[PDB]
Amino acid sequence: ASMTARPLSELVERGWAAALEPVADQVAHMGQFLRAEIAAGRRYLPAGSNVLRAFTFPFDNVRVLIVGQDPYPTPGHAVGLSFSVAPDVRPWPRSLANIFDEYTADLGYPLPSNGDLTPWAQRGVLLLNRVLTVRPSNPASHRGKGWEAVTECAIRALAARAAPLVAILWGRDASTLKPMLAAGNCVAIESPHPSPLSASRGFFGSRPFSRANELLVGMGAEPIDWRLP
Ligand SMILES: O=C1CC(=O)NC(=O)N1
Ligand SMILES: [Cl-]
Ligand SMILES: [Cl-]
Repeated sequence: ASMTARPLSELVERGWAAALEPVADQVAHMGQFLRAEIAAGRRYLPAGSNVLRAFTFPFDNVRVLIVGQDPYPTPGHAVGLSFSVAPDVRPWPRSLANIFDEYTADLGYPLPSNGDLTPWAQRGVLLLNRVLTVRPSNPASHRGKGWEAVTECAIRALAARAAPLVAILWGRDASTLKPMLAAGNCVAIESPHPSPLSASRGFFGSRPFSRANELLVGMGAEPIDWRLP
């Protein structure tokens, strides 16, 4: 359903609907923002029904969150899960090829068959962006338009759960969530973003997957099975 018209209880998974209650009005306001963009003749990505897709996997099952900046800017790439693409997309976006190069260097696994990250989402990884929409061809075009309050609320709610959490924060916009992760059940890994523009400043060699698993094991949580087909 549409974010302007329908309540969180309809839009997102039950635990997420309770977690996001402080931003219920703000999510409806974003639906009105997106409506105004279409009225004005501007486009947005991902598709309306995918914008909140990260919050359709169970809140109670999240062990790791990965946070990027904003969705892929090329039509046909963004699917509402950060960095993921549909299984028939080729070539992979360059950021995703960089992620997979680090995945193979860190974990020793072969390169994945395709760019679909839904196994991670189905295994306790929240695939979040700091901002949940973008105008085509214009990275960061929806920065400061109201999504930040929504993703801040999501992180605060996860951090408050009586459960371990590991956050992987890629880039500067994602790292504005670090203050909200201060509680002792939460630990944050931060690096430069995997974009070609920033990856060589510290994404490559950062070993985020193995490190997140070492942190989860030190907190007595089950490691993520990162292996993609
Ligand atoms: O281009 C992209 C895709 C994504 O989902 N997240 C990012 O930060 N960058
Ligand atoms: Cl447009
Ligand atoms: Cl950045």
